[PDB]
Parts: sequence; structure tokens; C-alpha cells
Amino acid sequence: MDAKARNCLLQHREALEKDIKTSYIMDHMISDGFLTISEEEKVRNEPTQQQRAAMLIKMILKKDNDSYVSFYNALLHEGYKDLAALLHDGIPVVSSS
Repeated sequence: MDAKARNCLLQHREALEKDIKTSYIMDHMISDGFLTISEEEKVRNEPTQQQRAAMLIKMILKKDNDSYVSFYNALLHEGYKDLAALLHDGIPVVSSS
């Protein structure tokens, strides 16, 4: 069992905040079935500062780890293999061991 992978998505807020900002990528994913769509109408105007993209990412892992694996394939479906590798490179092993 790799618990570090769960921390990768939680610590990937600074990477997604600059790369993927609360948009179709984050919305089309949550509405995909991971979390109820009712949360979308809330996040739209619930947050006010950077916390907006901070609660949207935590919500992904806050539900289950299965949604985290889908987001990796959802980005590779178009052309995000660059950033997608960043997450898939820390989920399994770190670097040395």
C-alpha cells in the first residue's frame, strides 16, 4: 500500500493551481461521478481567495483514491502527458527507494 500517493495529489495544489485552474478539467472530473454535481454550483462562488482551487483538489482525494487514478487518464486523453507524469512519477515510487 502506498500512502505517499494520497499525499501527492494533496501536495499537487501548487502544481495544478498554475497548470490546471478550476475549469472543465476539474469540473468535468467531479461531475463525472466522483462527487455530487451540487458541489460545483457551490465552489463556483463559495470560495473567495486561492482556497477555491485548494478545496476542489482536496475534495478529489477526500472522496476516494479511485477518482485520483481517473484524473491521471482524463488529462492524458488530450495532451497533458507532461504534467500527468509529474503525479504518476510520485504516486508509485519517490526517486531512490
